[PDB]
Amino acid sequence: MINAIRTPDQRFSNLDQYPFSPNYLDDLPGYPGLRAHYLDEGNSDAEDVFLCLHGEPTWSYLYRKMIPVFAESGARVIAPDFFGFGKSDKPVDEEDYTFEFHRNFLLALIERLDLRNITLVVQDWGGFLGLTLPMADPSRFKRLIIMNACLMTDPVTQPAFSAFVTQPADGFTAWKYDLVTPSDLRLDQFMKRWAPTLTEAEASAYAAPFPDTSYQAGVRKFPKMVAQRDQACIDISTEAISFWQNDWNGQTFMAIGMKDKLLGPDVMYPMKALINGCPEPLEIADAGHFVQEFGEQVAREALKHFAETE
Repeated sequence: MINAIRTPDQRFSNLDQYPFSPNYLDDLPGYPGLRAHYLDEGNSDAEDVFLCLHGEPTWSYLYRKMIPVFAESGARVIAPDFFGFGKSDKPVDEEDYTFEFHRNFLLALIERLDLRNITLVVQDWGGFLGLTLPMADPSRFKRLIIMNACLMTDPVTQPAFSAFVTQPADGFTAWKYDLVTPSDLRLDQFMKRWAPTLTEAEASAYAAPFPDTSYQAGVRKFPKMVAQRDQACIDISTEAISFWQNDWNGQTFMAIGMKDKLLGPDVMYPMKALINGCPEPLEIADAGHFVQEFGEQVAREALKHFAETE
């Protein structure tokens, strides 16, 4: 039904610092015959569950440094790869990818696995999407760990969440340009540019999922989605705001990658205010858009702030 392709297993043979066994789901309601990859780490019977959501143009490999810390704290860690990324199947048409197709996969994943006591860990699109989930079933979510992300609302209700799109020229505009224009997109090169401390092994872990351009419709659509927000995205992100603001009564931990030219301080401070109970943020001076590449620290600190309330 949905036309898609699978990256060959051999492409991940040699991953650096990714000894996590794959778990797959190919029987999700609404995603018939579409195989979803997810990591399931730590005690599966854990009371607490860390749901790690990635963004553009990454995968669960991005949480590799955080997974072990949360796992060793006694928690179960779920880190799914969105359709189109990592080890999941990749629809070939850009048209197939929408906000709801990604948001509905997540709700379906959460129901199938029957996840409760969720500690939501988001960044980028893991955040644009992630942050609109608790409102569809608030009993499942207990805490939030938020890194450089925001809500895809309209330009009017939250200008701080729309302004980076146009300025600066070396922020979102250049990131976008890098992603949707080359006809030979090398993710390793793109990552080394946007996450400068990555080693060479690391960066190729990022290109692993896409042998050629036919595997990158999904990577190409995300950016266009931030730039051209559909009505359901807008309505949904807009309702989320209200949830964060009046209904959320969970524990929150915020971390900011201060060198981010996209979702920096100028986006995170105003998000901080919409989140009821949001403490003061952990500013990571050396971190850029991929705060997870400085994950150990963010994970230790967070479990640290959360335990000082149990």
